[PDB]
Amino acid sequence: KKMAFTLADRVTEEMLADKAALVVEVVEENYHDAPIVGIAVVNEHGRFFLRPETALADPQFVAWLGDETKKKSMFDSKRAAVALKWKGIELCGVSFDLLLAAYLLDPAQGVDDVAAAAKMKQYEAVRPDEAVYGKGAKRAVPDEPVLAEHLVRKAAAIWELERPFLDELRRNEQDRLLVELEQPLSSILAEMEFAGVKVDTKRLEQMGKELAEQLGTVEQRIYELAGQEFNINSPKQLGVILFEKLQLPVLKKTKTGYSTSADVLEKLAPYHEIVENILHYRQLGKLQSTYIEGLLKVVRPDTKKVHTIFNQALTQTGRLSSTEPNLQNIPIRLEEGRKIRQAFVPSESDWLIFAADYSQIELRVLAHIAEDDNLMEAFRRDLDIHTKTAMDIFQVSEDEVTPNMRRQAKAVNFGIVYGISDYGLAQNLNISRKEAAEFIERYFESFPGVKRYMENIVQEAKQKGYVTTLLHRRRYLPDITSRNFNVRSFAERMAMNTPIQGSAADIIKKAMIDLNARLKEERLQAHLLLQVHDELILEAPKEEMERLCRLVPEVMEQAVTLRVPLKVDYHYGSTWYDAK
DNA sequence: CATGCGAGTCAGG
DNA sequence: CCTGACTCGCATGA
Ligand SMILES: OC[C@@H]1O[C@](CO)(O[C@H]2O[C@H](CO)[C@@H](O)[C@H](O)[C@H]2O)[C@@H](O)[C@@H]1O
Ligand SMILES: OC[C@H]1O[C@@](CO)(O[C@H]2O[C@H](CO)[C@@H](O)[C@H](O)[C@H]2O)[C@H](O)[C@H]1O
Ligand SMILES: [Mg+2]
Repeated sequence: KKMAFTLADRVTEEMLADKAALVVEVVEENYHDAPIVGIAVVNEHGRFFLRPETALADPQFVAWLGDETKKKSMFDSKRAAVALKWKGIELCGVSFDLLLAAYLLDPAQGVDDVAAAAKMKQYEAVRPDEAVYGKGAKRAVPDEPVLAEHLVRKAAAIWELERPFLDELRRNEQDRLLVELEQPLSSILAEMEFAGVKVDTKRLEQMGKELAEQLGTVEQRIYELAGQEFNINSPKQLGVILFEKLQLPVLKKTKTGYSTSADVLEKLAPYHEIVENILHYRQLGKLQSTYIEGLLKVVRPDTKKVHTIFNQALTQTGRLSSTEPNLQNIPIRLEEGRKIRQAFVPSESDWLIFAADYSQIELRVLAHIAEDDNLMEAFRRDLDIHTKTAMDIFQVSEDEVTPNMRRQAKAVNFGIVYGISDYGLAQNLNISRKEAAEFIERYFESFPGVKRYMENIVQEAKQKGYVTTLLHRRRYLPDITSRNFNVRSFAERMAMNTPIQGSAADIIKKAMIDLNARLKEERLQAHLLLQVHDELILEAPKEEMERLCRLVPEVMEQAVTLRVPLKVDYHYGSTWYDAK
């Protein structure tokens, strides 16, 4: 049965009630400077559909949109807020976001549209967006009649589902997480995405030029060493050259054939000169295709900025993700790749990039949650945690710790967080299970509180069916009861890791909210540009750097109070590369 | 041919 | 281990 609604030709007062479900539809995946194809409003007076050209030109409607006292319930309000920012219109008063509500209730559900969130509460009187708009090449906005009914049905679903969702969040003790953390954060991410990051395209194009030269040279050397030309970028073709023509040993296989991953190649290097060259080719090729060409493809030519989109409702841990471009994985480990950061510059003359990052926030969080006396004391002394871990597991003094000892202790720490097992650490340390197991055993002997936490959290996940973070985010782990060792083991590692990675995500999100309020109170022009899991990147006038050096670290360090101090390091410079 | 996606790979925290 | 993007190449549609 069709849903009744008014297809309005003009805005009326009853459409501007102080409480309503609102839909501002942006069909394009990337909503930056994208079209708004329709608007739907559902409130106590009825259901309405408005053409965007009409609504967005109406002074009363625009005022209503920007009035914080007029409350709106939506799905993915960031999408609408950003689409509206590009049109110079402010969206305020969003008191409920169904996408974020659904995400907090169960990140694993993968809610990507109103229909999916609605199905969680047995509401199915709304179609999935994909069914209405089609996919990819066939994607298209349907005729007004079909479009209007769909938007009205989505607004109707939001109108009906708000209460049930808030009720469950309340029962889960997640009501404040939604209202005081995720929703306010959504507005901050919208501002960051809209601001964008300026790119020195001339710089990137030059790096690409010289990179192309080097690739050409290495490519030729590889053909020479192989005795023939082939597609180096083809694992299948490369596998034939290495394991058949050159007879290199096969130490690892993939589900489909020979493995040619960097890990395997490093072990084969001593057998043939072609290996080192392939690894070098892989490094430069990655930079060229992904960080030079790929980046240049998404830079807006009129502003020379990239406008990422942060997915706030995707990860099972509470972390954000970044797309088009992904600004959370720009090279930094190797110097050649790190230079790519010289292309990310301040958006204004005489401005600088400021970057602040938490020092070992995940391990500090673990010290707090597990209440491990040894680990807490370590951070209270602000010790080098890897050297300290080495001292304890190997039973040696500080000056007796060798570089390799610290390297292995660091690997244990890198893993301990991710609940890593004997077979997981072994690969990273290129050792055996029995040995790796003894390392973990030694770690627990030194950090008994951590061992107790790992045992207790797994039992809790089994008992409750989920684990939680410091700010009450949750993750259900149904596989925790599986009778399949591998499946159960993974769930166990997730039970151990989620409260750690998840609580660290909670902390930085809270820091972002606190920071934005502080920047406004101080009327600084400085603003957030990016978040990379445990670090915040801002840009500001050079005349604000000294103030930011004291302000940003303090706000980040004071976001939450743990049993151990939080420590933040910071740097600033002319480019993101220099902010080191 | 065009479109699209699983596999393999590798970048970050 | 949490993510996203790029290549290649078998697969399939309009
Ligand atoms: O001593 C703890 C005791 O063992 C428990 C099993 O009986 O088991 C937990 O840990 C093992 C791995 O060590 C997993 O295989 C089980 O699934 C997990 O429940 C627990 O029930 C009890 O407290
Ligand atoms: O939090 C984001 C929210 O949007 C969804 C809707 O399906 O993602 C859409 O937009 C992003 C950014 O452009 C794309 O990467 C996705 O492909 C597109 O579906 C996501 O599922 C939901 O959580
Ligand atoms: Mg750090």
